[PDB]
Amino acid sequence: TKPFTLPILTIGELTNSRFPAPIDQLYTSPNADVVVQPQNGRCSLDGELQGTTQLLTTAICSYRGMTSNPTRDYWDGHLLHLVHPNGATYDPTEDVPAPFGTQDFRGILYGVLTQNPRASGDEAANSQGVYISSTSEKFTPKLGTIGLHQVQGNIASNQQSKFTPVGIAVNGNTPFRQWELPNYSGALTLNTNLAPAVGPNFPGEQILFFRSNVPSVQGGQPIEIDCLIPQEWVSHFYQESAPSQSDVALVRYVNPDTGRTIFEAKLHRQGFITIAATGSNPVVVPPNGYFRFDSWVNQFYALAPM
Amino acid sequence: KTKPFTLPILTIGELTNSRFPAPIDQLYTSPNADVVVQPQNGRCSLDGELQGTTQLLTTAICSYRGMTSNPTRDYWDGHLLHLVHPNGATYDPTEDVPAPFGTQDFRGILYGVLTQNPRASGDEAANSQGVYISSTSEKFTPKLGTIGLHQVQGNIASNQQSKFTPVGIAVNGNTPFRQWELPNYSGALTLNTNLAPAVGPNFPGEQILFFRSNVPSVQGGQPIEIDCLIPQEWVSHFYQESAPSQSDVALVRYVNPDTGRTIFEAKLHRQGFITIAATGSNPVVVPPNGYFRFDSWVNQFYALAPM
Ligand SMILES: CC(=O)N[C@@H]1[C@@H](O[C@@H]2O[C@H](CO)[C@H](O)[C@H](O)[C@H]2O)[C@H](O[C@@H]2O[C@@H](C)[C@@H](O)[C@@H](O)[C@@H]2O)[C@@H](CO)O[C@@H]1O
Ligand SMILES: CC(=O)N[C@@H]1[C@@H](O[C@@H]2O[C@H](CO)[C@H](O)[C@H](O)[C@H]2O)[C@H](O[C@@H]2O[C@@H](C)[C@@H](O)[C@@H](O)[C@@H]2O)[C@@H](CO)O[C@H]1O
Repeated sequence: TKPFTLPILTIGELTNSRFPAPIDQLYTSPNADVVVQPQNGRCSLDGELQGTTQLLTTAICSYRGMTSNPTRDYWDGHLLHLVHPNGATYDPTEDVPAPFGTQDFRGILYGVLTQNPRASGDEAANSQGVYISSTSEKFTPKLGTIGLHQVQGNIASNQQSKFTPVGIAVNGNTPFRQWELPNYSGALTLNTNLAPAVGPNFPGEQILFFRSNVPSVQGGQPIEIDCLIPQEWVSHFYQESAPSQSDVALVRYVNPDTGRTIFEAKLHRQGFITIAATGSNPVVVPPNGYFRFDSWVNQFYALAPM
Repeated sequence: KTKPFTLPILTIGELTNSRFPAPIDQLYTSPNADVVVQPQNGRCSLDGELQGTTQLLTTAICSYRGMTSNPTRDYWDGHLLHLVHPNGATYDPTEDVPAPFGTQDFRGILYGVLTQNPRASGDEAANSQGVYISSTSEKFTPKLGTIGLHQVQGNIASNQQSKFTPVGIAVNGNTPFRQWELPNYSGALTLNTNLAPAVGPNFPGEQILFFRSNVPSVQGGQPIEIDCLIPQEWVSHFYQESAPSQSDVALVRYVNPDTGRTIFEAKLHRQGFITIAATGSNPVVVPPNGYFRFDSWVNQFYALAPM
């Protein structure tokens, strides 16, 4: 059958699948107190996209649609009636948690809303700084609408609009919680069509994440976002569609200069990596190294500890 | 063991512009009289050699990274940004590049948001300034390692590590958007260096076929159009595959995979751009399910059926 492969891309050549930013660290953690169930950056090793995952970096935490008329709400002064980022009409009966690329954390996403060109406006006339909070009860993307909180400039009513994400905001009552899913249809309604939760299934193992330090626009602290596989892997697996020969592919992080293995890991067919490690640490790698497919193994392959 | 050349299986709605971070909206053709088509982003030879300021990530296209320094007291560029490459690698002007990777490659105002040191302020959007980066500014000298920032929303902080995230294009009274005019990467007294070569049809009768995006227009009255030679996914694909080019021209077919039918043929030049036998400025309509498929290697003289 068609051989499974990983793209030859170093850590500085990878993009986060859950926020449009370069990967800057590998990271591991027990995450004891959380269900790790992201919806972006979800794709099986044989190329099946899941959750809200799609192929473009530009659609991740992006939104597109028609703005409403003004609301009475102090925070969400306008609603956005969603379409998919590729422009396709969105039907809530679709097999998805929400439109593709929808943010998959509880917290405040910051970015810029652009709408109808403004012939007469001054500088930045058609670019509004906007907060999209996934703890708002107006955050109901499954139903086809989310709330917009303007923070710089003024949102125009009833216009075709685009939201380009820039960063994360944290205010007094909205911590950034990357492993808590939004309520895609609002509180007291169940989420649907989710990519499954992930985690280790062999003693002494933890998930290894691809991590990005992303812009922090309010709150004062650095913000970290972990994805299970980078966007380029999503793209690669979708292109290749190599049949998975077992539940686990043994991969090695290799230094191409020396041919030496920095460490080995298990890449599960569902699309996440586990390593033999304990505790919350970065995993240090040579800038020129990258994962290489070694062989198909099983869930009991005993990894060399890090 | 000869690696065959291929194109990725991605329809028009699954492609990204290689000159601005936005999805491809249309295929578009033009004679482009009066201009030199010599973009520096989205440049990659069919055998996988990145050229100009081209790199691999969508997120680095038209992005900047570096340190601001002190206030310039200048009217427009109130701060300067001292650049490193988008991946954080230190940049040295003697590198064989036109400018740091991802540097904008048109003459116009690029608008986006500068984020810096997280701030103590409790203000919303405290650490996020709307900024204009004009590639016609005398302070736009990325080859020399520095560009000018013109704040338009908020205040830029001095002496801080900074990221510019692109959002769109601005047009004001004296800075029209000219997608095919190159910045002077070292200022107007100095030649550009290390450029990916200009491109065009070898013969009258042919025109370049572009992958086109409508991108946000944050000031000015018109929608903004940006054309690239190949989409970012092709840059990435050729880089990965590194299939040797067997002649100067790869004959390709826009096919509908559902029916097997060829919509049109085209010439994919080894330099990394497409020509078709066409005349006039027009979109080229394709089926949503379709995509280019490699056919065979041919020569410069291959005569396409005129559209
Ligand atoms: C800045 C601030 O503290 N505003 C609170 C407000 O909290 C905000 O509510 C928004 C939605 O309307 C977003 O959820 C923001 O992230 C959040 O900061 C708060 O609103 C209440 O609390 C939140 C979590 C939502 O559950 C709301 O539905 C809810 O009404 C109100 C009321 O407590 O006070 C301030 O306005
Ligand atoms: C808002 C405005 O029109 N300012 C005028 C200058 O144009 C801007 O200059 C900055 C750089 O300082 C930048 O290029 C912007 O894109 C312009 O809008 C103008 O500068 C002169 O004209 C520019 C196009 C540019 O070539 C620059 O190098 C040149 O000095 C000056 C001078 O006429 O006047 C300002 O009112």
